[PDB]
Amino acid sequence: MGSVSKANVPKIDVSPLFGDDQAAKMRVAQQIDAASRDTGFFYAVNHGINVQRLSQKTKEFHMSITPEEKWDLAIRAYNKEHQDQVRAGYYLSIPGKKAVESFCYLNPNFTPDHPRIQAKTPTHEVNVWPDETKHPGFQDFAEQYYWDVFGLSSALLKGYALALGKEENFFARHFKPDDTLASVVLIRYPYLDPYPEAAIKTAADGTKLSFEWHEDVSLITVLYQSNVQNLQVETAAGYQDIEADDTGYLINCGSYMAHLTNNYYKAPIARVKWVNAERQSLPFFVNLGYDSVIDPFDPREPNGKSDREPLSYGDYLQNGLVSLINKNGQT
Ligand SMILES: CC(C)[C@@H](NC(=O)[C@H](CS)NC(=O)CCC[C@H](N)C(=O)O)C(=O)O
Repeated sequence: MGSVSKANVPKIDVSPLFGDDQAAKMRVAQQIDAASRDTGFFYAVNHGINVQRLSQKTKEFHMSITPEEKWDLAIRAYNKEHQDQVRAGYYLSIPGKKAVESFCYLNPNFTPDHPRIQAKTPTHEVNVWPDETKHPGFQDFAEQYYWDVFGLSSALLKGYALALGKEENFFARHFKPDDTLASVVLIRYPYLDPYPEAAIKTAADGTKLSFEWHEDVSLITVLYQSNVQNLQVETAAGYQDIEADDTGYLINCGSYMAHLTNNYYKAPIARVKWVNAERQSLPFFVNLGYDSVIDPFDPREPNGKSDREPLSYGDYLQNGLVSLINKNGQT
């Protein structure tokens, strides 16, 4: 009949990953392994982050920022004066054509003092921020959130490492405040009446979409969304609906994880169904350092041997973000 099934997205209590009960951490790791080998998604619960404040502060920002402020913060794709802003800054909507808009920021430790900024290494940028007096407390909240979700992500990486049979720091040792290329994106999906057809895509299977299929450019992705169902994950039997949960974090592996595990943990393909509803999508992309290299392995093989070439994370990220724009469009 062409009906759509619902993806199995287990809720995993990740709180043992913050503690020192090693057996309890292994039991979390088993659940991460099972989810990563199934649909590729799970909900992290008991994460310790105040996601209500995150949603409230984000909404206040989205709903009070003016067109003048958006131009002032706009990335190079919308403002030719800002050639240094390839990643960080505001991503404008286009009424009548493009509904989505967002604000992306990077490691707050990227300053003019940082040697990667001094060296002008690709993918490193100094964050841009609105005026404090026009957006009181926003930058402080946003930077605090970066480190809040950094801490959650570090614990999740311990779970992934144990799940793959490694020591718990196998990934986290490359995830550091002084060089991480991780990013936060505060995405607004608006309610619009009428909703512009030009902002709606039609999938091959006929589904109306706001964003087409993609793998995440990340090691893992740590995503908060408001309570409006929209995501679908691709399975061999077709796309399946991911149910919403505005109290937890949706977790999945990115294509760097698929590379280094020889696809043992696949990077799930997801897409965004079109829904005419005001809502939030707030991903944290767990990226490593520019020179981070994890030696690939294959958990399926007794000797764990993989002849996949080691891939520097900075090259992976630069190529990945460009390719995602080319394939799915400038967001
Ligand atoms: C939940 C996702 C599907 C979310 N989309 C996303 O996260 C989108 C599209 S895959 N992600 C990106 O474009 C990559 C952003 C990378 C960021 N600017 C950076 O420099 O690090 C959505 O809600 O659209």
